Amino acid sequence: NKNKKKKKTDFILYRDSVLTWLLRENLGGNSRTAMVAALSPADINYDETLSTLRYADRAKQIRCNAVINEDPNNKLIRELKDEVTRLRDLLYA
Amino acid sequence: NKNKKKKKTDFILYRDSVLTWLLRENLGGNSRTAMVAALSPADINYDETLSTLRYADRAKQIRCNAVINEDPNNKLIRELKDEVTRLRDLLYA
Repeated sequence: NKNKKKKKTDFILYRDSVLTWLLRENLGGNSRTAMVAALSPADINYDETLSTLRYADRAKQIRCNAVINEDPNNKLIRELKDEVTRLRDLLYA
Repeated sequence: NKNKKKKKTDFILYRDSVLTWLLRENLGGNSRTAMVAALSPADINYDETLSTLRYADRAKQIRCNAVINEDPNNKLIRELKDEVTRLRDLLYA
């Protein structure tokens, strides 16, 4: 996002566990999402709370790219309909 | 009819079967012929109809072919693109 834009090919590995494998799309792809981190306030539970905080903060840095898709034929037909409408408005004026 | 050069007499041969022998005056000479072939519409009776069409295909076989049309969405896209091209021309001109 910020470095240059080269699309360094470091790929994420999701085939390790079934949990990551089945949540392939939600973690990244055509989905938008939220993380809900619960916390225990007891002083004895300090390290686990810090781990939860740090990984929630890391999860904040993640970008989602949800996009709506339909039949490309219908989308192209609608775009061409808008184009001919624009041209008709141009010549009618 | 095509080349003006009658093919000699191609002496037709009827003395081969009694049916064509008795009807020699009607097929040949100054005469006209017409044939009608019946066809049944059952999907079950396929090869009967196939044989009937095959044997009816003789006697001045007529050139046959198929057509096949295209995906309706593609035709609509092509028509829209042609209209857009005309209008762009309606704009250029």
